[PDB]
Amino acid sequence: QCVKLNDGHFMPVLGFGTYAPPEVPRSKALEVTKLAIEAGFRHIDSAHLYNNEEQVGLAIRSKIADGSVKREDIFYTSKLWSTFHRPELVRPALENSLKKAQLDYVDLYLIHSPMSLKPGEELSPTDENGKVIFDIVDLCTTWEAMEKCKDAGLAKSIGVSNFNRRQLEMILNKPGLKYKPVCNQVECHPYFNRSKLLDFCKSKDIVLVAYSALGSQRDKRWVDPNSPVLLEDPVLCALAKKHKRTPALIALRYQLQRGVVVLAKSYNEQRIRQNVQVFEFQLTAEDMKAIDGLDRNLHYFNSDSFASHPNYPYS
Ligand SMILES: NC(=O)c1ccc[n+]([C@@H]2O[C@H](COP(=O)([O-])OP(=O)(O)OC[C@H]3O[C@@H](n4cnc5c(N)ncnc54)[C@H](OP(=O)(O)O)[C@@H]3O)[C@@H](O)[C@H]2O)c1
Ligand SMILES: CCCCCn1c(SCc2ccccn2)nc2cc(C(=O)N3CCCC3)ccc2c1=O
Repeated sequence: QCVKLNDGHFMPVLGFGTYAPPEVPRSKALEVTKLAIEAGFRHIDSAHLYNNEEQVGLAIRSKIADGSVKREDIFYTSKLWSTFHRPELVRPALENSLKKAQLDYVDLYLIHSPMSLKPGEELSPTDENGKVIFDIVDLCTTWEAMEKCKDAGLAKSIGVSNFNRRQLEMILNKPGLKYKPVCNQVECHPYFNRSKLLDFCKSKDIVLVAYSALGSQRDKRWVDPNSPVLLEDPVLCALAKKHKRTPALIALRYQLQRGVVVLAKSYNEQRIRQNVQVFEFQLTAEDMKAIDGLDRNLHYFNSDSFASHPNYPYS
């Protein structure tokens, strides 16, 4: 069901990933989020980046209006994009997300990345040669702005995404810190299992929330097509046959058993309904040891565009 966060709120441990690339019509997010809620998802992950908060928020409002759920049964996350890290831009960015979703509050607002970008409206601002333009912002000042958003009731909880241990430590040692991040949402799957980061997070009562837990959507802009496809891994597929489940269910169950909250994106009705079967079976200790053996420090988001940024979290 849910895990209790460090501020006393509750996060469902399976969440629905809503990002789809620009080639997927915008209206599909409305349909699939309704299907996710119908299947049993109660945690729904969006972002200003995803150009879908209006569609996702409509799906949530539709399922409330038809009696299927109450607003307090849904855990909705959005995120502060990287051109809005300057503290004066944080509350307006959250207000804009609330307006788009037509919601009074989000359950969770995250700093989407530590990789600050030039302030503006351009999502990935670029110069002449096409180099994205970076910004230098003290993230503890952005964090103070997030904390005021929690005080105002615009976000029930606040946290971060894509932070490494050092960047989290910077927040946690902030003079006059009011709220710790509840979570750190990061790439995490059996080829990049983040065990050192997970240990650090558990020692700080911070939840690690795994994205790209099924191996990412393998978007051309940032993904090497040579990278092994997580769900074609022979150990995952052998465990799927052993349990008569599927490689995606093995990869999601692995996270739950390590105390990681797990996201899963699918825009396919059958796979959405499949993925909630993660609560119907268990992996044994030998199974978990087999999956730990797969770790290969492979982050699918792997581009020069990210790696050249001064606050790139991987090293
Ligand atoms: N904070 C960040 O920087 C960040 C970054 C990346 C992702 N995220 C969040 O995490 C979500 C999930 O990560 P992701 O988008 O990278 O995708 P993912 O959850 O790793 O899924 C990868 C692919 O798996 C497929 N799939 C889903 N269920 C399956 C099943 N049962 N069997 C087989 N294939 C299956 C999906 O294709 P179909 O749609 O065709 O089923 C999907 O495109 C995102 O949507 C977003 O909400 C956040
Ligand atoms: C359809 C819109 C395109 C989405 C582009 N995008 C962008 S563009 C901004 C940009 C470009 C270059 C440098 C910094 N920032 N940055 C992201 C950043 C992270 C993140 O923090 N990571 C990735 C590896 C290490 C940590 C995750 C996902 C994305 C993403 O998907």
